[PDB]
Amino acid sequence: DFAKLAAAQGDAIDSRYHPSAAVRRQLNKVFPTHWSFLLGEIALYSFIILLLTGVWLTLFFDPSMAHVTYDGVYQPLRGVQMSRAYETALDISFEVRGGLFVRQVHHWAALMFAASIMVHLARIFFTGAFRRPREANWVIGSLLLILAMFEGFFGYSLPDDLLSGTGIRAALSGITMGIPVIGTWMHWALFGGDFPGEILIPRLYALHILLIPGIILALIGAHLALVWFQKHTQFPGPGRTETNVVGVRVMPVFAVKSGAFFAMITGVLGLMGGLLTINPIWNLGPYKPSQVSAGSQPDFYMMWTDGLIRLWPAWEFYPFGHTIPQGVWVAVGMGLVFALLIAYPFIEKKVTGDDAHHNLLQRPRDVPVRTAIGSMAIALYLLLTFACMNDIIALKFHISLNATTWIGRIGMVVLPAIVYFVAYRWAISLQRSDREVLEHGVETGIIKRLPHGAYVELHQPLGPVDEHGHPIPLEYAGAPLPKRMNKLGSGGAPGTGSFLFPDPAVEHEALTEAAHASEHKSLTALKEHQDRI
Amino acid sequence: DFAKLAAAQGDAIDSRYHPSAAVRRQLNKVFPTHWSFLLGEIALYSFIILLLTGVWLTLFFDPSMAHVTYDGVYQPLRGVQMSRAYETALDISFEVRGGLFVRQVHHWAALMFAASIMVHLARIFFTGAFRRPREANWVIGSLLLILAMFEGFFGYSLPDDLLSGTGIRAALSGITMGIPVIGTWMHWALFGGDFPGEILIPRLYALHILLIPGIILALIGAHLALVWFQKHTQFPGPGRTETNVVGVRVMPVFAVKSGAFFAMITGVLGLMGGLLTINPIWNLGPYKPSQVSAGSQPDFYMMWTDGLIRLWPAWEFYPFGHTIPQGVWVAVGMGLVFALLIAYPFIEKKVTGDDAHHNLLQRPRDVPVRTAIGSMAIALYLLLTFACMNDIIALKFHISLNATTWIGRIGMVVLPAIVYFVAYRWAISLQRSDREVLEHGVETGIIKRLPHGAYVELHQPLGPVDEHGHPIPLEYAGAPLPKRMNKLGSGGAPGTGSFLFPDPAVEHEALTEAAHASEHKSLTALKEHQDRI
Ligand code: HEM
Ligand code: HEM
Ligand code: HEM
Ligand code: HEM
Ligand SMILES: CCCCCCCCCCCCCC(=O)O[C@H](COC(=O)CCCCCCCCCCC)COP(=O)(O)O
Ligand SMILES: CCCCCCCCCCCCCC(=O)O[C@H](COC(=O)CCCCCCCCCCC)COP(=O)(O)O
Repeated sequence: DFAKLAAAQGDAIDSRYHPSAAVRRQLNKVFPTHWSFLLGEIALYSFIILLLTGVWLTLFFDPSMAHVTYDGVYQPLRGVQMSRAYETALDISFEVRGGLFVRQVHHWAALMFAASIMVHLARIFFTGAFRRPREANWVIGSLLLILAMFEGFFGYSLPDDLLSGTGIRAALSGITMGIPVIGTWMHWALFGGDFPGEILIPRLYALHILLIPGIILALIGAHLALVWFQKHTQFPGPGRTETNVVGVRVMPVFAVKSGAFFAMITGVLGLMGGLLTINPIWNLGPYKPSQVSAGSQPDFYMMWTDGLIRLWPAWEFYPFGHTIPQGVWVAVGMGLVFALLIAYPFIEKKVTGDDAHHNLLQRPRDVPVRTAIGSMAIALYLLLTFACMNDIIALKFHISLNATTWIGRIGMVVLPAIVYFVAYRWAISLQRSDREVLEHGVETGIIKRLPHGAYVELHQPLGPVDEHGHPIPLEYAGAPLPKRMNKLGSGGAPGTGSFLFPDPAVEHEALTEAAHASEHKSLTALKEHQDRI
Repeated sequence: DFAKLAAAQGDAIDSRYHPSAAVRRQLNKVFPTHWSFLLGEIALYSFIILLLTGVWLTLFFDPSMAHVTYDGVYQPLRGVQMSRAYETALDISFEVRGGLFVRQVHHWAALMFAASIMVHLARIFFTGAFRRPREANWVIGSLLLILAMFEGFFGYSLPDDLLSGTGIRAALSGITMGIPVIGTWMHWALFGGDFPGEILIPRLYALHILLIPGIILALIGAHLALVWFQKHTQFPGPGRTETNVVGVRVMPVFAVKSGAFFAMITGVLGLMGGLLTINPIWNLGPYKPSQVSAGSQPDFYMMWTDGLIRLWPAWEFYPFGHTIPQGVWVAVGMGLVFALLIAYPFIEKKVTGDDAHHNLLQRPRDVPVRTAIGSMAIALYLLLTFACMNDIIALKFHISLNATTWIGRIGMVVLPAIVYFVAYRWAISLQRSDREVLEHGVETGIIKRLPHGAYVELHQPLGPVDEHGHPIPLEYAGAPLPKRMNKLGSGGAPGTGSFLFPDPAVEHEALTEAAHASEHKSLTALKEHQDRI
């Protein structure tokens, strides 16, 4: 029996560790099923894939700056002087079976990690999920985003190719040395001297494979533990209160959904690693300070910083025989941005005065000022990101490069103001669209002509009606309102069968009746539970 | 101020995370205070010091096998060809302020880590702490010891000096390639080809700073969590049962003792790091296959394996045009040893038939067969360890090297048998020594001549006496028995004061009376708890 072996192992485990009650508490934990609550899972799974592929990569990578002569299989670089880091990155992609695939899956997983962190942050901010008791966990997430940005930056610097080395010389070396008083000291502590030196790539490698990922893993553990023991927020809806969680238990539904989502995310990243080239370093050549190429963009999650460098004017100060160069603005700006991101929940509770416990989320339309502010911030982020690509955009879309930088310069002031105003009005406009349905019911789209010639649209009330037949106006409850009759079931269902052949009508009748009975029973269950609380 | 701040922060934490009950459960957890229960945390603290100093070391180490010419300050190696790994190990010890100290603290901490694991294992085995419900946690510890051995080996292989490279060529390369059918394939998977190659040191570096220490950290977490939630064993004693834990709560006594022990272990390892040279690699030179030195010992925790290689005879087989060389025996032997170590609790429950829950420890004298077996195993371990140093012993202690080989060969069979017999008889002899005190009381050492000329020693009974005055024989309770009258308080106390000047007599009287009252109250509390249960 497999049942007998399961019972025997269960009894052995329970007699040795008595975990029954704690395990059962974990099995009975309820998670809300909203689609947007799966956004953090994407970041977690990307991080796991990054760990697996990165461990595979460390078995082959030599991060040395020692200069060598290539002598590998890639003929266009035979005899070319390069570092050991560049040569072993080439050896991974040409001399190890599956190395190019693993490398591309790694770097795509890094892109998906950063992108899903950004999207998940947008959900947290716009729904108000950062509010108490949960602002520490917003802070932890903010730190996670900064660490992911710098981890990804250090990662693609490791191969010591021309493009990434150009990025290192300008950002890591150029901005650092420009910091007032202690800029050159920080530069010579980090590089061991002047750029490029001989220690940089081994040090970045140590930061990238162990130190930063260890901090990230610890912070992700704290983050998930806080979510787990603070009990995920939920949207307003039928039966949902400030004191309960509506959804599904872990066992089995949420566990199955999480595992299947992990498998599908892995599949997407594997398809991208196979089917799309990313960072083909053999085309770039080894890093040489005398060479450069057009189009020196960083990975996208760094582009905004680069975009800021491109847009800020050549404003410098020369006090008492010293120099404060342009880059000092960018560094300061970066700090300001990060400081505003970490501090946002406390800023908002100071401004709004709202310091209440919150477990029910806000729909973004219902908090028009915060939605406008977040839209303004996303507009600025997109403008800086595209300013970083201004040279590519100039080449491909026939815009003067000088024009692109002036468009970015005026835009970083003008576009966020326009976006703020539009987003504010749009949010209030959605509120009014909800009020219309609450007052009049759902517009069905059916127009009829009355005998005297009036044209009226048929409405479907969402609640009770009066003697005249008009609906009683309903109160907004923070939850979405239906606006299409088909979304209320008006379309029915086609005959059941395969796509090409119907099955017997008795089967169709039984199945349809069972489906309607089940739907009614679930609605009644939520309604009665709502009624008694 | 400082109290209102603590209350405010406590309320802020409790309103957001409601941790009061779980935290209080952690504060009230009771740990037994036995000195030998501190052996595991020496290993934990050594591991923590290893992590800190190792992170410091990765900021400077380049693990490349790329050959360069030494350009540093150490004049006796100027112009000498070496790997980048040997280069940067020299740069750490001469060109980074504090680098030699950090490196020596790292290596001493590794030695203390291995030695602590060994001594703690000896406690676990001899006291029976591995018995159910704790078999798994013995297995986890066994894996931890194997991983620590190989982690330390890889760590001292990283600098690529002559001594450690000689160790790599013989053990990692020679034994591996000797393996039947799959030997040479394993060698070429590990080295990327023939020894030495170009990938070995970067790969070992990746294993050493991230992969193996990550597995060790996960296993240590599981280990400590199992101890924490399975509730540490204890020795038999007054008030101790199979169902309770006697000792001190975490807050504050156990926390203070743990922190102070951590500080003292750190102090010892810091004194060793800057008072005793360990591994001065500049004296050894870079690794070259044409060179070797007398005295090729590994670190001590590997010596037994090396000792086995030295002692096993040149027995080889040559079946059908193939070769099974001598080293295969050693490989098999190692596996056997590890398999016997991991499997011991299940072996002993199969042999003894004892499958009961156990929370009370056994005194090693009371389990004479297991004590004899463990003594036999320690004798074999010491013989193999000293066989590894047989050449040093031959030079320093004037023994023929051939004679040391044969002493190790014969002693490998004879010494464990002698040690088993002696340890068995010695354990039973201690049992009889306990029985003597149980029937007759404590020999006080005072001899008295009776009027008719008899000589009698005065005894101190440990329980009630007869009308004749002889003690009633007491029953052994698995706990130690006093054997010195001074350990029962017969010596009194000197007299209160500084070392040179007495305190006022009234102070001395009050202090002595309070001390006696407190001791009596403590004894009475334990006694009445024992009487109740
Ligand atoms: C490595 C990056 C991150 C990972 C892997 C991650 C992962 C997750 C996951 C899985 C959840 C729970 C499921 C969900 O709501 O989506 C979650 C919740 C949360 N995350 Fe993140 N997160 C990251 C970064 C961030 C960031 C950038 C923020 C915001 C600054 C943030 C704030 C939160 C908050 C407040 C919650 C709880 C929300 C709630 O209950 O509804 N996290 N995170
Ligand atoms: C936050 C998680 C991580 C991110 C975002 C990340 C990102 C990156 C990026 C962008 C690169 C350059 C990729 C290129 O080849 O095209 C890279 C390279 C590399 N990463 Fe990671 N990485 C992460 C974690 C890890 C981890 C944990 C390891 C771990 C052991 C690792 C090992 C490597 C190695 C060896 C390389 C160099 C190999 C090569 O470039 O191809 N990475 N990483
Ligand atoms: C990295 C190596 C190890 C570390 C850091 C470690 C640490 C510790 C610590 C702190 C304890 C609790 C305190 C104590 O009794 O000393 C403990 C308990 C334990 N260890 Fe270890 N240990 C290691 C290896 C081992 C080994 C090699 C074994 C045996 C094969 C083992 C088996 C146990 C068992 C059975 C306990 C619980 C004993 C009891 O309750 O009395 N551990 N370990
Ligand atoms: C179980 C833990 C560890 C043990 C037993 C151990 C052991 C050793 C030993 C014996 C050495 C040779 C030291 C010497 O130069 O004389 C070494 C080198 C080294 N270890 Fe560790 N180690 C451990 C953990 C770590 C960790 C976690 C790191 C990384 C953070 C690390 C980083 C290094 C580095 C970079 C070297 C080479 C530099 C050098 O030799 O000086 N170690 N290790
Ligand atoms: C994880 C390794 C082993 C997994 C098997 C354990 C789960 C099945 C055992 C119990 C279910 C069947 C009924 C039964 O045997 O009842 C009992 C066994 O279960 C228990 O009482 C304790 C189980 C708790 C351990 C579970 C921890 C983690 C398991 C989750 C794995 C997904 C025995 O039935 P009986 O005594 O005959 O009435
Ligand atoms: C760890 C950061 C902050 C540490 C401060 C928290 C501990 C002190 C607060 C409570 C003790 C004093 C009495 C008091 O204020 O009573 C109350 C505060 O304590 C609580 O009720 C909750 C405390 C639980 C949090 C502790 C978790 C970790 C702390 C351990 C740190 C070693 C407030 O008293 P009151 O409401 O005025 O009756």
